Amino acid sequence: QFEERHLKFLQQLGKGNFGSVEMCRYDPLQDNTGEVVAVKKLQSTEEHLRDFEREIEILKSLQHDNIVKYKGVCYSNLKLIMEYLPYGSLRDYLQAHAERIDHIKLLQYTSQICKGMEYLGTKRYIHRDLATRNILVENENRVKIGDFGLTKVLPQDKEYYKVKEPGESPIFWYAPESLTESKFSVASDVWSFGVVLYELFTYIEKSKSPPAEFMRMIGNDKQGQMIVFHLIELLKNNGRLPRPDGCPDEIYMIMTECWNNNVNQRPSFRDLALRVDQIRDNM
Ligand SMILES: NC(=O)c1cnc2[nH]ccc2c1N[C@@H]1[C@@H]2C[C@@H]3C[C@H]1C[C@@](O)(C3)C2
Repeated sequence: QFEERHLKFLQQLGKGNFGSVEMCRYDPLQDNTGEVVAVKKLQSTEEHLRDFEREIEILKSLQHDNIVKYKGVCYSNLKLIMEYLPYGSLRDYLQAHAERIDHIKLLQYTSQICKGMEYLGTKRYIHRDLATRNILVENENRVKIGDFGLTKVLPQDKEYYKVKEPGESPIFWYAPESLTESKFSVASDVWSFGVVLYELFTYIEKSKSPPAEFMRMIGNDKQGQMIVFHLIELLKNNGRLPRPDGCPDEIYMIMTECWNNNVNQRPSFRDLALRVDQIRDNM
């Protein structure tokens, strides 16, 4: 329902899981007016096309404040049309404005990521790619989960979805049962949320990121697909990301409790939202 000839290229925004996202002016009157939007397209196999159409449907089915807004599609090679958010990714915003973002603000974002995820759960959706690079900023007070490219629907009958053909993955955000048995759940999204909260309290220092930090603990000399093996074994032996500099005990406990080897012990997003809110209301 969006006409290709009316989408005017302004600039690239970045590359996602498969395809890429552009900033365009939608100008169907062909005057000067018309909103700016974000346009996703594939760089395109059949397997990817199937997934992209699933992604569109997932995004269409979501209405939440903490989820990026679907606007429409563009047929002629599919295009997904979304709201454009001018502050960009949380990782970029945080790096740009690090000096005016205090711990309270960080827990406000944390709280909003929890709400959006709690909402994902009610629809039995598994995000699988929770990371600050995937969170967008709407304004200094509101963030939105974007990129639903790897998101899966739980079948009506099972509490986990096994992912056939695991391509090159965000391995440092993955729960152990995801790395071993390709098993994805509300519990694995909770683990990843734990890494997101870790990212926030490091303020995305380069050397403090989850990849830099696990490679430290494995050894920079280790290589290839050995990396994944050493990571699985490290996690089995209760090796964990360190407490970020300036991160209080109470906050670290949320992270370590999210990073439980036992799937059933990991807290719920309902618990995480409430717990975060109180620590926030404790300052
Ligand atoms: N609504 C959007 O998709 C969107 C809106 N405004 C934006 N401003 C900068 C990126 C961006 C958007 N998507 C970006 C795209 C996909 C994914 C999430 C974003 C950052 C990323 O690195 C990874 C590239």
